[PDB]
Amino acid sequence: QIAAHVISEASSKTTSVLQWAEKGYYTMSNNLVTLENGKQLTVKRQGLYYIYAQVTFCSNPFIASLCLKSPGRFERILLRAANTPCGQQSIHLGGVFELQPGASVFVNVTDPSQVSHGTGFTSFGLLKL
Amino acid sequence: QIAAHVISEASTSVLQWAEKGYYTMSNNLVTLENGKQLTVKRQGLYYIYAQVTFCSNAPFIASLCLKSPGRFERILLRAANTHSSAKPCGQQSIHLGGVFELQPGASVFVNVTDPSQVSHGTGFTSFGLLKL
Amino acid sequence: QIAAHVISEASSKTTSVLQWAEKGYYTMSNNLVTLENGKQLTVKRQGLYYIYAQVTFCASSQAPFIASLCLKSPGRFERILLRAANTKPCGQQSIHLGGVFELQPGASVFVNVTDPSQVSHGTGFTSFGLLKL
Ligand SMILES: O=C(NCc1cccc(-c2ccccc2)c1)c1cc(-c2cc(C(=O)N[C@@H](C(=O)O)C3CCCCC3)nc(C(=O)N3CCC[C@@H]3Cn3cccc3)c2)cc(C(=O)N2CCC[C@@H]2CN2CCCC2)n1
Ligand SMILES: *[C@@H]1O[C@H](CO)[C@@H](O)[C@H](O)[C@H]1NC(C)=O
Ligand SMILES: *[C@@H]1O[C@H](CO)[C@@H](O)[C@H](O)[C@H]1NC(C)=O
Ligand SMILES: *[C@H]1O[C@H](CO)[C@@H](O)[C@H](O)[C@H]1NC(C)=O
Repeated sequence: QIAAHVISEASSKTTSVLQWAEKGYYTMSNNLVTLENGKQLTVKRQGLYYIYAQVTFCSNPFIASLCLKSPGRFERILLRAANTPCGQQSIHLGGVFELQPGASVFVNVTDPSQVSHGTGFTSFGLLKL
Repeated sequence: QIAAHVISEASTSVLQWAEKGYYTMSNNLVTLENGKQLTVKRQGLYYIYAQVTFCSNAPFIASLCLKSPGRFERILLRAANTHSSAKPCGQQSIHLGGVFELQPGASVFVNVTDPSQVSHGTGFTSFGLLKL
Repeated sequence: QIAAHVISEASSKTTSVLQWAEKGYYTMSNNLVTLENGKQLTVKRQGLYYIYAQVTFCASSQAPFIASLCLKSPGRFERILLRAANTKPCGQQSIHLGGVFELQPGASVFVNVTDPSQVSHGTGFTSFGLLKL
């Protein structure tokens, strides 16, 4: 069975792209999915994947985005959710998408500083169907 | 494995969907009828989901509905948003999901109170299911 | 495949715990999940479940409306897994709680609220379910 579940970490850099860590409660033994550069999940096998994120952030429009990338292919949106305590809320994204070997999915946000990083807060993962 | 993911269509309180872009229609055991209804072919257990985004500019209500063959339609799920009021447009995403048992020929679709407020920009609004 | 979907029923402002029924278009896939005492979803088998609920709602202050997903586990005290807290008439709003959790044999989950009187019970507005992964 092919699945990764990965957890948020403060990005350090500039971008809208969230940075993730292999801090999960499961061991992706397989390698059929990998976390590259703490930014993206890259799969090795072609398939129908259920892909998800949860993004927890502080308020005071906020948009999370699940995107798809591949060598030779500009980034492309798969999913987007908008939202309008410390104002704290959650965006959840999830869907089925067909993925090819080498493909990567990643998450990006309008404001990375607003987001809450701990385990239990912001995650991102998938599982092959 | 039987699964569908369908994309919002540039448009009628019942939302339209397109088989275009990064959509998925695993097989002929699921299909999109009239660009409006996901109709399954086999009986079983389905996670069904929907995301509606809208200018939160009475509450906006999105509903998931079921047309079983031989039976009048019923509501499956509904979500309400009270939108004060809430900026220039004030985009909001509303999601509906559940585990439902479906009959051959069963079709689900998604209803909304104000079709003019829904966002069609890429990724914002989508509909699918998968067999469990 | 182990899954549940239950429907809201009205309840007294005497408990904070919400009430559910196997009525209308519900799911109780097999004997390994049940709805106990109109109130808790109880699993016979251990493992990884995705648990979701959606509650729709409308005072002496402007204290938020708050919904809590609770876990009761054999020989354990109850604990809170998730809280959603929200800041007319009436101002109909849906709030969602959900996530994935490792449940022990005979674990029970339920939903707490602030004002059960204000929760909407019209068809499809308030719901509770789970799915073993
Ligand atoms: O948030 C989810 N959606 C976003 C969402 C939420 C709410 C609403 C919506 C929405 C979208 C559109 C419209 C409306 C609403 C979206 C979500 C999360 C997870 C999930 C999360 C995690 C994860 O928190 N994990 C851990 C970690 O690692 O720290 C745990 C944290 C604490 C407990 C133990 C570790 N773990 C797993 C999981 O199963 N994992 C983890 C990695 C491998 C292992 C499985 N495994 C074990 C042995 C071998 C393999 C799965 C799975 C799934 C998932 O599938 N759903 C979601 C429900 C149905 C579907 C079930 N199906 C069946 C096959 C595919 C889809 N949706
Ligand atoms: C969609 O259809 C239902 C059932 O046919 C109807 O009662 C309702 O008014 C509609 N739901 C919404 C949210 O507009
Ligand atoms: C809900 O959860 C527990 C019951 O065990 C309790 O700590 C909390 O006070 C409850 N919430 C409300 C609003 O009563
Ligand atoms: C991040 O990704 C897309 C793809 O390039 C970009 O268009 C968008 O502006 C960014 N996402 C958000 C949520 O701003």
